[PDB]
Amino acid sequence: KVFGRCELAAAMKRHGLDNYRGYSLGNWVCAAKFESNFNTQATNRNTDGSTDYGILQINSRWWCNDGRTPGSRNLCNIPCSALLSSDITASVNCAKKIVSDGNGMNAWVAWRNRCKGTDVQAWIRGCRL
Ligand SMILES: [O-][Cl+3]([O-])([O-])[O-]
Ligand SMILES: [O-][Cl+3]([O-])([O-])[O-]
Ligand SMILES: [O-][Cl+3]([O-])([O-])[O-]
Ligand SMILES: [O-][Cl+3]([O-])([O-])[O-]
Ligand SMILES: [O-][Cl+3]([O-])([O-])[O-]
Ligand SMILES: [Cl-]
Ligand code: NI
Repeated sequence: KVFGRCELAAAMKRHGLDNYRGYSLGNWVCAAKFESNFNTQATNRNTDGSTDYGILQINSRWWCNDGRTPGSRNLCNIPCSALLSSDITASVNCAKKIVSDGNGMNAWVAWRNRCKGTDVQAWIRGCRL
């Protein structure tokens, strides 16, 4: 599914990401914009041969199993394909683990490079949250 900006913000909130580990909703929307363009079916092969999956481009090296990423852990305990569903529950649950891992949202290099420090609230403006 390709989510609308406000639609994804509502979903992410319903799933308890607003201010999760201190990161307001707009940081989540922003990272998903730049990670998947809001597309639950986004897959991207990384240089190490792992793949990123979903709305928040969770990577098979540490977080989910895709069966083709040597050395990988499946820390969120799920098939990576479960991160491409139209229902973001599994992606959100897994994101909560990733952002809790130590580096907060810097885990998403696109968040660090394109969202961090910016007016992320712009990402949920006009939304009936
Ligand atoms: O639809 Cl945006 O790419 O302006 O969230
Ligand atoms: O990817 Cl780790 O669990 O070392 O942070
Ligand atoms: O859209 Cl930024 O990549 O300026 O947050
Ligand atoms: O993450 Cl915010 O509610 O500043 O957009
Ligand atoms: O906390 Cl609200 O459902 O009243 O906007
Ligand atoms: Cl392996
Ligand atoms: Ni409200």
